[PDB]
This record gives sequence, C-alpha cells and structure tokens, in this order.
Amino acid sequence: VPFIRSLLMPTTGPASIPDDTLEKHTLRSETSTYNLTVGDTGSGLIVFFPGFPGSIVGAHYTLQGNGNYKFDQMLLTAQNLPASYNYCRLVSRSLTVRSSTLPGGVYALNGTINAVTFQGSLSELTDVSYNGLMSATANINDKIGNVLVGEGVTVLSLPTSYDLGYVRLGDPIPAIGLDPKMVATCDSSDRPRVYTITAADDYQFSSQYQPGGVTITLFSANIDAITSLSVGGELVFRTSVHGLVLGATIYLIGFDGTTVITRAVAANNGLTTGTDNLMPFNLVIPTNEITQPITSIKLEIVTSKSGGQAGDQMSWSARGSLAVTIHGGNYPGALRPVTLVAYERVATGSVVTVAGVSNFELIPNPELAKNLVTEYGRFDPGAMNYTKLILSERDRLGIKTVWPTREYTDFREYFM
Amino acid sequence: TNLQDQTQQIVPFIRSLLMPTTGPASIPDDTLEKHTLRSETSTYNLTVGDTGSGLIVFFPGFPGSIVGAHYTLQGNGNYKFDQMLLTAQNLPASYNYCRLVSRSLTVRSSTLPGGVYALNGTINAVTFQGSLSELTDVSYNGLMSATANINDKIGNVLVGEGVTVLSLPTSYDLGYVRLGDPIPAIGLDPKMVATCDSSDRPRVYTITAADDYQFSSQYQPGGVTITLFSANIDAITSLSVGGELVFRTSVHGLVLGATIYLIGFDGTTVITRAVAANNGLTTGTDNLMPFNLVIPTNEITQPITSIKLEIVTSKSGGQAGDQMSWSARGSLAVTIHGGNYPGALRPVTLVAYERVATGSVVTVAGVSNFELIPNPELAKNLVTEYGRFDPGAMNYTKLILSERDRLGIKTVWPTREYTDFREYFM
Amino acid sequence: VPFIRSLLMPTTGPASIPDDTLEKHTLRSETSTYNLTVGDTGSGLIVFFPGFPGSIVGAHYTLQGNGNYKFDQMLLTAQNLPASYNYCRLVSRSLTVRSSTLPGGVYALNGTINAVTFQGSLSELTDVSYNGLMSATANINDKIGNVLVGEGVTVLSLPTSYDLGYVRLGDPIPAIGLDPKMVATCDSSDRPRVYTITAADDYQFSSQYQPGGVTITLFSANIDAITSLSVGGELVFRTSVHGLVLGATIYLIGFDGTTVITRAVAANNGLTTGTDNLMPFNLVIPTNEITQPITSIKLEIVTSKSGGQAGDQMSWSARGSLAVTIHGGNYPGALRPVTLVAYERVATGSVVTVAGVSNFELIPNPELAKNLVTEYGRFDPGAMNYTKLILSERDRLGIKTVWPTREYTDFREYFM
Amino acid sequence: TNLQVPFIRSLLMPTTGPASIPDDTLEKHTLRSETSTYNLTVGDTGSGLIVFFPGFPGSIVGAHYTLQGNGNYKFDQMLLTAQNLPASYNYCRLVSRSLTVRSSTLPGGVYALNGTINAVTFQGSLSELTDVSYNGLMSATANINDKIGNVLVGEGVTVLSLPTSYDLGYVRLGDPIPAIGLDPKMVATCDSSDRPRVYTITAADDYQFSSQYQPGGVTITLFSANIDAITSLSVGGELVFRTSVHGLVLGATIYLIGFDGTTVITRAVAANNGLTTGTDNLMPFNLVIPTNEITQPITSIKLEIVTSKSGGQAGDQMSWSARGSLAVTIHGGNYPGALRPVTLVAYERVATGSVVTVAGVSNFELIPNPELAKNLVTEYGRFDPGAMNYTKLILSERDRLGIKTVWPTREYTDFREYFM
Repeated sequence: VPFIRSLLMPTTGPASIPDDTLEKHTLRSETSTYNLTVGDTGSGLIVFFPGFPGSIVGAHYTLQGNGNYKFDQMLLTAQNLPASYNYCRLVSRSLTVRSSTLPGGVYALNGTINAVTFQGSLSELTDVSYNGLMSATANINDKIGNVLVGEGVTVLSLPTSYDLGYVRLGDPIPAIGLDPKMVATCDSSDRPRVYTITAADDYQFSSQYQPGGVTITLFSANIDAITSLSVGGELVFRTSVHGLVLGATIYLIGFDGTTVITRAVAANNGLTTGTDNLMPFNLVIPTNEITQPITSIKLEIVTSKSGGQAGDQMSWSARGSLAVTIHGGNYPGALRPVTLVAYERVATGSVVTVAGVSNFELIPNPELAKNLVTEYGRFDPGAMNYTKLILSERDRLGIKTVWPTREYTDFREYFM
Repeated sequence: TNLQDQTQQIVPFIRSLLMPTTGPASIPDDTLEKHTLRSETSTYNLTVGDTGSGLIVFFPGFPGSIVGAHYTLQGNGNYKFDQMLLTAQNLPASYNYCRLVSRSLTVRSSTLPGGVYALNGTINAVTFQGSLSELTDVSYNGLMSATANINDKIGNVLVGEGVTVLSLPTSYDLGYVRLGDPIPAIGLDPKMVATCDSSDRPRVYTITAADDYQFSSQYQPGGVTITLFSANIDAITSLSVGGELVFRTSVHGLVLGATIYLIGFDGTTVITRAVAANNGLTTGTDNLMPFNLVIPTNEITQPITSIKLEIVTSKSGGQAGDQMSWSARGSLAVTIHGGNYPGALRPVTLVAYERVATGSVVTVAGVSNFELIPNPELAKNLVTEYGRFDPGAMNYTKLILSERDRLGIKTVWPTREYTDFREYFM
Repeated sequence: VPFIRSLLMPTTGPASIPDDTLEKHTLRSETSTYNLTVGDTGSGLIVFFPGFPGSIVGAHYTLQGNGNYKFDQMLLTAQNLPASYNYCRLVSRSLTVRSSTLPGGVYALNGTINAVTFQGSLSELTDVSYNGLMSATANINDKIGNVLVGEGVTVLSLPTSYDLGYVRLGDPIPAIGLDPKMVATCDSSDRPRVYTITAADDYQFSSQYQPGGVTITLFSANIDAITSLSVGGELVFRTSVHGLVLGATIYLIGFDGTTVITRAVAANNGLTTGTDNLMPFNLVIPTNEITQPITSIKLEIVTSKSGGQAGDQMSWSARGSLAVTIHGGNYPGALRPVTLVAYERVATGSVVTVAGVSNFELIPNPELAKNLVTEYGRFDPGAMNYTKLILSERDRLGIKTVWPTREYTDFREYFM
Repeated sequence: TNLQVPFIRSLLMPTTGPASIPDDTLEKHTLRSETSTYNLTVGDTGSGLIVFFPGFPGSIVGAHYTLQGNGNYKFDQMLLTAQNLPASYNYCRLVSRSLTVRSSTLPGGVYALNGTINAVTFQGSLSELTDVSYNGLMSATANINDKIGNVLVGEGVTVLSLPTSYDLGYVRLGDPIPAIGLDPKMVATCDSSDRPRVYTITAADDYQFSSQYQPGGVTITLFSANIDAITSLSVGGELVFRTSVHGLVLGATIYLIGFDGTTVITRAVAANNGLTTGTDNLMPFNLVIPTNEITQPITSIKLEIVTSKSGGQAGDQMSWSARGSLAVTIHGGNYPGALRPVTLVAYERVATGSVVTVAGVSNFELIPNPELAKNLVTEYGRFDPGAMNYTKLILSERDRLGIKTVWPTREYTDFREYFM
C-alpha cells in the first residue's frame, strides 16, 4: 500500500511516512468501536482528537436539561499501546458516527448531526452551541451540517505537519515503592506549551472581617491539557494588619464545568507587617489524575484574621506571576486540531455507534523489542511530491475532513 | 523606495527570498499546514542625539512583529535605549502561529543635499552568528572583527548611499511557533494579563552560584549587601529562574534576603524582583532557600544582557560589634522560553552609524513575509489553504546557497550593489 | 456562480447583485440550523423575515392551551455579524421547515403546515391563526395549505427592491464608562419609519380621590420594532383643581401580549391652575432591551392629588400629539416582507427542523478590514435583464415564494 | 503644476474636466470644475497629518493637523474649495476628484531637502481608526492598491477618488434661507439631511454613585464614546436619577472633543436640578448643534456630571443612582462619501520653515438657487449607451490594470500618458 492510499483511505492499511526521519519502526493498525448510550434528553457532544499520537481518540459529553454537559467517557483504542511500546507517530486515522437503527419500543428515527474541524484547541472555541458550531471555520470543506443521523458522518484526518520526531507514549518505567498504588511513568515531553499568567499587579484587597474567613477568586483562565502539567511561580503579599492567615487552592475545571482536581498550595501561611511575604507554587499533576480534558484553571485565596473579633478590617496587597507548563502541548496533533461532532435529539434508549481505524508507527519497549523485528521505511521515490500535489489541489479534488458517509463511499469507489 | 507589492500575488520563492519586496511565498519544506500568507512593512524615521552616533540591533530571523532595537550613544561610552522598532500591525492581536519566509531592511538617509558636497556620516554593518550578549566589541570600529566571512560585513558605507540587510536562512523544516497571543480570562485585577508564550526549543543556563563560599562582616545597621554573581544571559521574551541555594551558619540570629536584577544592554536595570525575604538561619541545621521566579513577556521592555543576584544579610537587634557569617552552596537554572529556536535569538545584525550631521534623518524601511494561522476570532472569516506545489525549488535554493561565495550573495549590502543585483537577476 | 443561479438556488453559493452600486466589499454565505421542541398542544408559529439585511432570521412562538402565544427564541445565523462587520446587503436567502422524524411503518405521524408571505408588517396582520393565514394574500404563488411536516415547506426570498444602499449593522463603537454594563452602538439609521399619534384631542378626565391615584390608559396603537426606536412630542394639560400631580408610563407590548419594556416618562409633575402645563416626551430604546418584537404601544397617566381627602374631586383636560421614530424601519426588508409558517398538532416527540442558508455582501469593521481584501464586484452584463425577464413572467414559469419541498426539488433538478 | 469629455476619462483623469454620471438619476443640472490651492506651513517639529474626504459632496476637502513637541496634534485649519458652493447652489453630487501633496523646494537659509510620506485610503471614518502613528497607518488596510509607503516629499503623492456608490440622489448643501431676526449674528441654513447616522448609548444601566461631600461637589465623567461629525448634530435622550440622601443638586454638561484632543463645543444640559427621594426624576437632552459651531472634525462626545448638596458638613456623604439611554443623530452621516472613505497623508520631517503644497481639481453636478436659476441654463445630461458597462468593466479588473487610490506622482504620470 502506498502512502496516499493510506492517507485518503485509512481503512486500507498502514504505510510508512516518506520523509527525512529514517528510523527503525513497525507498522501497526488499530481499531476502536463503541456503542455509547444516548442520554435522557437525546443530545450530546463528541470531541474527537484527530492527530493524537497515542491511544486516546476522543471524549463523550451528554447535554442535559439544565443546559450543561456531563462527561461520559474517554474514547480509547482497543490495545493499550503504552503497555507494549515507547514511541509513536500517526500515519492516518478515520472515524464514523452513525445511529441508523431503532431500540426496542420505538417506531421512528430521530436526530441530526453538525460537525466542524476547528483549527485550535478546545478552550479556544467561543460558541459550543448546536447552531453556532458552523461559525468556527471559513472553509467549505472543513464543516458540514444538517446531516441526518441515519446517514452519519465520517471524520478524516489530514496532515498538520511532517518531519516530526517520535513522541514518547505515557509508558510505565520499572520502579519499587512502599506505596502499593505507586505509579511512575515517562510522559510526553518534547515541544511543550507554556501559559504565563500575571495574577495580580499590586492588586489591593479590602474586605472586612467575617468569622471563618473571607474567600475570593483571584483569577480564572483557559488552559488545555489531556496529559501531565505543572504550575510554578510566586505571589508576593504585603500587609499592615497583624495576624492574618492565608490559604490558597488551585482548581482545574473540566469542559463540563465541574472540578477535576484540587490542590492546596498554602496552608496556614503567616503574614508579616512591613515585609513582603511570598508563597511558591510547585505543582506536578500526573497523567492518571486527569480523567476528562481540562478547559479552565482557577486560583482562589482564603484570608482570616488570627483571633480578631468585631473589627480588624484585614487588608492586604498582592503582586506576582505564575506559569502553567503543558507537557508536549505544542506537538502538532496533541491539542491544536479538534473535531466536534454534535448530534442532537436522538431517540432515548438508543445507541450511537462510533467506529474507526488508526494507523501508527511504533518503537517497542525492551520486553517486546527482543521478539519483534524493526526495519527502516520501505521507500519509494516521488510519493511526497504526489502527496504535496494532492494536498495543494485539495479544493479542486474535493477532499475534506468531515464528510457525509455516502460521499465518502462513492469517493472511495471512484478512487479505488 | 515606494513600498508596495504585498500579499496578493505569489512569487516562486527564490525571487521572494532574494527580493522580499516582490512579495510573499510558501516555503517548499515538509511542514505542510493550512495557513495564510502575509507581507508587512515597517517605516521608521530615527532621532539622532547630540553626538550623532548610535546603533541599530536587527533580528532578521525573528518570527513575529519585533524587528529591531535602537540605541543612542552618549557623551560617555554608555549607550541609551530609544525604542524597539516593530512591524505595522500587531501580529499577536490576530494570529497564533508564525514562520518567517523572508525579510529585507534598508538604513539610508533621506536628506538629499543641495550642493556639491554630501553631508556627514558613515555606516558599519555586520552579521553575527550568535546572541547579542555574546559580542565582545559593540563599538563602531569593533564590528568589523565580529565575523570572518567576507560577505557578512561591509565598512565605511556613506549614509547617503545606505545599507541593505537581506535575511538568508538559518534552517528549514521548522515548526510554527506560538505568538505572544492574549488568552481569554477574567480576574479581579483590571491589569490582569495572561498570554500563551513561545515555548518550543527552550534555552537553559545552569549557574553554580556558590560552592562553599563563606561570608564574614561586622554588623552594620540595615544589613550588608553583596552581589553573588553576574552572568551574561539572553532574553527578549518570557523567562524563568529555578533552583536553590542552601546555607550553614554557626552564628545565631541572622536574617537573609535575596533580589534578582535583570540588566539591559545599556547597564540600566530592567526588572528588579525579590525571591527571598526574612529567611531565618538556624545554628547547626541546614537552611534552604529556593528560587521561584516567572517573568512575563510584557515586562521585558528592552533586550536583556546580564542577570545578577544580590543578598542582604541582617541580624535581629545587633550590637555594633558582632560577627555575621555563613556558607553557601547551590546552583540555579534560567529558562528562556523559546531561546534555541533558530532565528528567535541567534542571528543578530548590527548597523552602527557614526557622526550623522545635525538636522539629518535616518530612515529604516523594509518588508517582512509571513506564514500565519488565524486566531479563533479571525478564523471565522479568513480561508486558510495548503501551500502551492512546484517541485525543484528547494534543490535550486540549495544550489544557490551552496555557491553563495562565487555568486556573491551577501547578508549586508551597499544599496548600489543590491540595486545592480536586482537589475541583473530580474 | 452567477447571480440568477444564486437567487433561485441559494444553497449553490453567493454572488453579488448586478446593479449601479459599485463598492469594495466581500461576499459571504451563512448557514443557520435549529431543532425545535414542540409544545403541549402541538402547534406554534414560526415568523420569518425573508429579506432582513442583518443576521436575524425569525422568531418561534408556541400556541398554548388557551388561545395565547408564548415567545420561544429569535432564530439567528451562525455568527454574530455585527461583531465583525459594519455594513451589509442581502443577496439571497432560503429556509426549510420540516420534521426529521422518519416514520417506520406505512402511515406517517401527525402534523400539517400552512405558510404565507405577507407584503406588510407583522402587526398589520388582521388574523394570525392557522386557518386565517391563507387569507392574507391573493397571489396563488405565495400561499400553500395542508403541507405535511414529513414533506415540509421551503421559503425562498425574492426581491423587494434593488439599487438600494448598504445598511449599518449594529456594531459597538469604542467607549469607556464607569458602569461596567455599558453598551454603545452605531445602528441602522437610513430610511426611517415615523408614526404620529394624536393621543388626546381636547380629552377631559374626571374622577374621585383614591389612595395611590387613578390610572387610565390614554391610547394604544400597533407599531413595529425589532431594533432601536425613540418617542417624542408633548401633552398640554389644562386643569382647574389645586393640588393635582401627574405621572406617565409607556409600555411596549410584544406579539404575544406580554409587556416587554416599561419606561417612566414623567413623574411628580404638578399642575398649575389656569395655565398650560407641558409634559414633554424623550425616550430612547436601544436594540438590546428588545428581546421579542414589539407590536403595540401604550400610555398610562396616573393622576393623584396632593393633600388628598376622601370623596374629593380631581379633574383635568389634555391635548397633544406624539411621534414614534423606528430607525431603519422603512428600509426594504427590515420590516416590510414577512413570511409566516404555522404548524398545527405535530405528534408527541417530533422535532421541527428549521435549517437554511443566507448570502451577503459585507464590509468589515476596522479590526478585521486590515486582514481581508475587499474589491469591486464581478462584471456580468445581461444578468439584470435576465433577472427581470424571469421575474416578469413569474406565473407562466410558476416561481413561488413558498414551495412544497418535493416540488422545489423537482424545480431544482430541471433548473440544473 | 500650472494648474487650470467622457465619464471614464474624467474619473481616471480629473483635471480633464467635468462630466455627467451615467445612471438612472435623470435630473436637470449644470456642470462645474473647481480648484483648491494651499501652501501649508510645516510645524516646529516638521511633522503632521493631512486628512482628506475623497467622496465628500461639498466644498470641504479636508483638514490639517500639526504634530507638536510633546507628541500631540494641534488643529491648523480646514481645507476648502475655492468657490463657496452653498453661496450660490442648492444640491450637489461628486463626479470625481484628484489631489497632490508635495514640497520639492527649499525654505531659504536651509541647504538640504529632507522628508518622507506615508499614505493610506481607509474605508471607515476618522474615529474608527486604530493607530494614528507614522508606522501604524500602513497596517490600516489589506489592499496593495489603497496604500503606499516611504515616499520622498520632493516626489509627491496623488489622491484619486474612486467611487463609493452610484445611483446617489443629490444631497443638499448647507445654504442660507431668507430670514429676519433681532440678533445681527442670526444664521439659518438648510442642512444635509438624507441618510443620517444614529448612535445610541446606554450610559448607566443602574449605576450607583457614592462619594463624600466636598465644598463645590465632586465631578465625575459618566461616559465617553467615539463619534463623527463635520456637520450639524442632534443629541436626545433621558437620564433618570434616584436617591435616598436628602437635598441634592445636580449639574450636567456635554463636551465634544476634537481629533487634536481639545474641546470644540460645550453645552450645559442641567443647571441646579434638585433631586427628590423615593421618586423617579429626570433630565432631558434637547441639543441642536449647528454647522458653524463646528470648527474641526469631532471625534468623541462625553458627559461630565456635577453633584452637590445644600448645607453639608465635612462628614455626611451623598449618593444617587442612574438609569437612562441617550441617542446622538449625525445628520447626513450615512451618505456615502460624507464620512466613510478617509485618505490620510502623514508627512514627516520636512525642514522647518517650509511649506507643503496641496493642489487639486474636483468636478461636481449642481442645482442652482433661485437667484442663479434665473440666469443659468440647466438641462439633462448627455446620453451615451455603454459608459456604465465600461465603468463596471474597468472597476471589475482594477487589480489587473493597476488603478489605485494613492500612488506617487511619477507612476501617476506614466499611467496618465499610457491611458491618454
């Protein structure tokens, strides 16, 4: 199989990427099939990650009668690739979302589907409404709407960059601990994404005494992460009021608005009058701690007078800047291409079928590398020129990321 | 010249590489991504001083809207910072990711003398393959020794003739690099800023600041302040300081405090920050003070050349005759976000004018070419498409740059020879 | 794509109107999709504005258990065009109303559709029921009856006028203010609509004293508003009794009877015996307080007596006339062509799907005009004469504003 | 140089003479070609800005601002047509227009000739402009044709007026009507009124102000918003006040700030307005600003409010609440050409004591006043089939043929010889 046949038809089989990265690799093709349950209202959202160089394929949210989503599950791949490999590159990936059949006591089909390929991460999108998804790209090919749910949609992953290094999968390293639930893994680390935040710039705080403390929210921003991340920096406090106790806690909010993790940074911190008081941030959040994708981050601060009753107005001022380092974030395909597929009002008690094939290039771990042979790529000259020509004339040929399924069928029949 | 020929026409990329005022193009490398082309100008009239002499530090490979910095020499030896030259529109207000196709810049004098004799002034220009603080001589005469390549320096060019700085490539197959774009965020501070920085290919400086260095002084009221080190680092953008020093003393009652100074190109302190305050030492134990410093992009106003660490040691109460003493061990790490990216810091072009006559105008005017990705607000309106395909452009560029010495293609040109070269190559 | 193909088939793609209005612009196409939930009785009313130059498509109303209606939502396009553009013209628009509920057996589910296109405004319709729609016109190509929801109806926008200039979209202007909820915009101004209501022509009032005062509704009149308006004029009150005081309030009533906006016009206005007493009117109603469209207006004067006593006489008399300016109201398409689509008794659990596409000619705001190129229109001679030739012979060719969807599909096939 | 036919010729070469616009506006008119000649004294820094209105249907051609020593602008004067057109005509259209900005010459006592020019054509008003700096003007549009950069002042530049829209009715000039009055400085004119521009401003959406007493009261600015005016205004609306403190006094004043930053027109809306507790009380805005009160183009409006109370000590505090919305109506603002295209010529570093030479020709279509209609023949325009189609073809291939709005005088001269 050539490379353009594997790129335009990912269900054919894997081909090596023809480029300058020559390395001993194996070609493996993967599958992932789901019967995910429609919620009570009938509607929800599917967040694909085309381009992700690993086993994570996407997430599932269910829209409810309040109007806010609820996380169902992370859509994964059949084989746990970090359990048996170390490095990875995505050759191609295709998905298909259809609800073409009835449940037991239902005599009619319901449902329509919108789908877009937004060219940024998931927190960058303004409208997540059913109607407002269509205004996320200006391209005719990257979006389609009012598709019947019985026909379905087909997601095709087009290349974001070539000449990419191999990316380290989240694989466990051998380790011994007294904790039985001790996990030590080697994360993805090349090409990170760093968000800087100037939290306060000599911000003055004035709020009178309340017994138990006064809790405020300093800021709230929009980060993006599926994998491990860190937080570093300092906030510097000044005061004139004797005996204050400061507590701060970092929150990492999911896409559905609920709290994923919580981390107390300062516990029982004592101010000093006439001296600047500094608290550090040293957070490392591992990969397993993160269940659903992270859309926001929030710092809230709790202040309390040390035994001052009926008075003691307790002001302070703060200055400082922190940083959030997403490990492996700017690798093209980790976060920056997203595809949202929003089905609306399917019949209750019914299922939505997601099925796909993902073609990889791997390097095995030392337990498997003694049994499995790796070769260099089976070259052929002039495959990269033909690939670049097809990608350059993509508007004329009609090649697109998001199709309806009959168009991908007769395009596949015309291409074969 | 009359600056035109912007984005809309597409150029075969060796004409766009060697003549960036013709217009933009796409790079023939394998980084295949939907993007939009863009061509943008920057026209500056400069302000000379009493001495009439100064320096313009160009970054000809910088991805983004920073193009250069300008320093004016004084009656002493010390420079003074005027402004940073930048492009027409602010690119992080509209886009997220960026590469640099080409760039060309021109430093002339638009004064047009009326008589027989011209007006005063000459120009030295060089291209240095390294950072701004790595230069040993930044004087007017000291530029001509910075490079050994004959096509990368030119001397005693008259200001009425002028100079031309053509940007030749540092590498290819580079990724798109994230602009300093503002995030959507809410907060209590009205001056709350949060951006997403350039982060790919960082640069790290590891500084073993002390290895059992001991201090001793008699007690002076207010404290005794000593400067522990000073290294030459390089930053235009976000910066981070990590590490730890550790102390062991035998004297009771000492109180320690540390402060970080980031010094610009001209000696004047850009940023002062306190990393540790009111640290109390304990006799016979080990005393641990960390560094947790994050610096945003908007606080760097000028390029930074050195970094310091002063330490103020005090004593609680304190008689006039008392001993303060301690030991220090530790090491530090300075992390320049996006330092080792080819073009972010490393190619540096310096153009020194000297003795420009009173009432003369020095003009900087050039065109930069880009490959850009819109933000979520501009992607609702602008169509992004893959680059056009023509084969053999990359081999032809490799051939021309392989025979750059015989053809005589220079990074710094006198403008007459470049105008001749354009008439020849067209 | 030519103009005569983009006018009769707006799903094809946008063209620019061939006329004597030459201006640097950029052409654009927007898609709006809405899955609608049907109320308890099963019926409702969708009111489309088929020629509206901005980005307001329609408004959903639901018929209740009594005769009343209830406002659901304003149907809109995908993106908020005033956020990014200044000026606009509409080229074409096409909308589709059917149920995507796909019955399984032999027979279908419940539900029919009436649809008319009315040449005046919305508060000029005499009867707005299901049966009373199909009387509103006399043209046989502008109304259709008993259309099944499984087949559906299709609304096409044919021109009200050509050679008309652009209209200013309600964009925000740069402004600073102390109040953080400050809105300042530049809205549609050209071709105003002015109403003159002689509210009282020497009316006379007389009543006994009551605590809180006596409230009487002076007039009530049917006006039209989707965007901003203003009210001006005066009332001259003559009285003969000491101690009187007046206070007035203007209500703006929506299409469903509900009071949208109340404004205190004058308050604590004392009357002086034997002279004129002027109560001038100065109201500006911005675009953002109007959530549902305005179809009526009231004035209610609350008279009272200072130093009141039980059983005491109070009386006055008034003259005056008022002006109501609807900004951008006589522009063609803002208010004047209105298509109504009423559905009755759709089965339980079925959704009605409003989905269509609209084509524009747009001019960006100065933040977006620095990155798009705007240019003059394409030259095609004879497109205007061919458009006139098609529209003059419309009945012989059978070109309708409301279609059955199958018959417009047949028209589309033998027009390709 | 040595200043003072079909429609396309008079559109692309406006010094050739007037013509009639071929469209469906069949009206009896006369034809007129006007000139404007200015020698503009450069400022003390040698820098400034020249604003043009290329499509303006009247005698106002532009304005001139001189860049000061502390980075600010200062209003110099207004650029005008040689003949006062409202003095003898009623209605007007603009056929075409051309300008030229140049120095090319020495002040005397100076031995060298320095300076540069950047210029853009901007498709919005002057208050809609983001940067006014010398660098940042070149960013204001994305068209290759509509902008030019780094032009030597001895060469020059040329502003060509390409059409904003056709089938435009005749707009009415600001002409005096016959009137008598007691005040000798009594004026009465009939302004441009077709296609206005409205700005609605929700000033306070339940804003609650509170501050301590000071003698004389405290003064705070409720808003300021960017607007546009060369001709008459109308400010209308309402603000409703609510207080619980007893005995307050209010004061309100509208300012209209120019482009140089100084105040142009000021009007007192409320003087000595006394509040009442538990009662909606209100001040109305009834403002008519004439054309002769406007001396420079207007960029922003603002409202400063002064509160006070009668007989207050140093301790007691005063507070109120405010809701209300007001609307500004710019008469004739959305006529195309009156405010919407702006050409901006920022010259820089011309030697001090020198002049900048503005020369131009503008063609019109006019309808006389009743004093001049007795003596001047008006008739319909000459007919030729296919001039509008050739205009549409020329503007359809504008990017190919290299027709633009602002380009240097030498390329304009080569184009003018290549076309003629």
